[PDB]
Amino acid sequence: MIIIGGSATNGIDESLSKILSIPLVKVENKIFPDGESYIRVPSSIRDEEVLLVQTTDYPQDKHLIELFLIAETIRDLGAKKLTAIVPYLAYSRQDRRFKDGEAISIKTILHILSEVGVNTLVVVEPHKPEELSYFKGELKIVHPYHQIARKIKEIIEDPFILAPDRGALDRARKIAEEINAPYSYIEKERNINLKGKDVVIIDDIISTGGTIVQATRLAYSLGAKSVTAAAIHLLLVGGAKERLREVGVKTLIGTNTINVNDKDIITIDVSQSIALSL
Amino acid sequence: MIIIGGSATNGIDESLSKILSIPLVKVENKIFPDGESYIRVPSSIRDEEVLLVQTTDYPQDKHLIELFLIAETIRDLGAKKLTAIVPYLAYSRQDRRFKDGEAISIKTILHILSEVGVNTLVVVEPHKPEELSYFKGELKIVHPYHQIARKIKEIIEDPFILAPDRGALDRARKIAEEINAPYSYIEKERNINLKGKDVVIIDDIISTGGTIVQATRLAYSLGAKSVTAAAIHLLLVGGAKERLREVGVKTLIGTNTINVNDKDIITIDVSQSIALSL
Ligand SMILES: Nc1ncnc2c1ncn2[C@@H]1O[C@H](COP(=O)(O)O)[C@@H](O)[C@H]1O
Ligand SMILES: Nc1ncnc2c1ncn2[C@@H]1O[C@H](COP(=O)(O)O)[C@@H](O)[C@H]1O
Repeated sequence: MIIIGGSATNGIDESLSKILSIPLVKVENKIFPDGESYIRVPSSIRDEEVLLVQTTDYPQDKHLIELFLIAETIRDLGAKKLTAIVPYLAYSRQDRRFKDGEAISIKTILHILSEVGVNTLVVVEPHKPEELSYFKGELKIVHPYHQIARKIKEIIEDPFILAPDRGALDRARKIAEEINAPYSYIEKERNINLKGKDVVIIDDIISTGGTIVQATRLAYSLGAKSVTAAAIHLLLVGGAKERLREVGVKTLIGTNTINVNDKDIITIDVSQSIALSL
Repeated sequence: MIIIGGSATNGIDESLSKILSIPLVKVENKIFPDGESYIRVPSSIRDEEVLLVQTTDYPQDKHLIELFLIAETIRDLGAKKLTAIVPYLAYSRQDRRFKDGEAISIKTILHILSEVGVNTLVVVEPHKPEELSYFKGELKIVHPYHQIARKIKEIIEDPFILAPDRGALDRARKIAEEINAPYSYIEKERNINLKGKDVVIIDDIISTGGTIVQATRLAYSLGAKSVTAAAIHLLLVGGAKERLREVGVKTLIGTNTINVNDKDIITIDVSQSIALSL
């Protein structure tokens, strides 16, 4: 077994190397003046079992195409098994045809990964885990809930765990139950004793921050002592970070499935969670 | 039969509609705040034969992923046959493994297009036509030589046609012979009566413009009255346009397999050449 780090690992390839004590081989990668990607897999692999680490955060399209290229190269170079660890899988929000003739993006991406030679696919908090049925090989989903629980407990004195919609309830519950905290969810259509408590709003993804902002209102208008926001994938887009500080979200918790900053942001390294699931 | 225009047609979908008198359906496409692509195929297609127009010029990776998404959607929507007209095919320069463990990018791209549902692939001046053997369906290569010949004859009084390397010779010969002009090629290693003639340097692609600049020297140092440069794919990168004016390339001739400008650049619409080859 060896670990091959793609063009987009967020330290995950290196820390997985320590944790598992497996040798680490880094993919050579540059950008032509064209704009196109150069990809070279710099070792022998002849009969090795490979753990490819390639996340597909921004830029999603280039990182995806780089993933495709690296993957075929690896299968071409003799590898015995390809395991693709893609922390943030792109085009996940596109689950189905919301209107007729819309593309089911995640289907295409997944089909493409079977072709191209990926045997086992490992993903952290897929937006909706049924999605991954499209992938023909073996699936290993990673829910880094314990690591998020542990962090919340360190940072938050008297936590109430609030999920922004029914979608996020299962995740809130499993996180809150491990830390024996109270939990609830906001009910779109037309517990609650979060009065005076330190609320933590947890979602899988935070892009614009719209759902989290609407949720931060209800919280304060219900006696929230403070509001903290947490997601596995922090794809903060344009306003986001500021749009949240303005509504009074003090702290931001995310993980390294994505690339980020540090005025804040509390970044959990989810390699430990990924290692278990291997 | 119908024509579906992707997110990147350069008028080619529209003019192919006139030329062939086939109805034109445009793909709905936007960019999420994410960065990700939205793709919707807005008509019925149930049993239609489709002509998809998607070029893959910059940004190559997004356009490729958009191509993949649109393609599967079309096959999913019932279409009887998918013909993908991709004027400029990206990752063409990556023909083979120039070093061990390099990716054969074009192989991956092509394999991906077979999977995904493309039956027939139509390409204009592929960098090297053996490349396309990797594609499993039917191939239609388009060499728009007659349209380039016609244009040269309109604009250039007393043309000499110069190919920058032996690679570009076949193309120079076929273009020059149709216009009964003299032709030659520059010989790397360590006719020629272009003395006093209006030289036209023809290549498949112009990126940085390096090969064209070295060739413009020999020309002037051999009595060239003037130098014009022509390529099918004008991917002018950074300096390029200026780097050429400086060495005295007066005129630039390209085609609409790519998107461009017009201080210059003489742009041939190669839809007519694509139509023949259908
Ligand atoms: N990358 C993206 N960014 C923003 N919205 C998206 C994205 N992908 C899909 N959507 C839309 O989000 C809606 C689903 O909501 P949700 O998946 O809960 O955010 C669908 O109507 C999609 O069209
Ligand atoms: N998009 C690109 N831009 C610039 N050079 C490239 C590109 N793709 C491949 N190459 C390199 O160009 C060399 C082949 O030369 P040519 O194909 O004649 O330009 C190979 O060694 C490739 O590594």
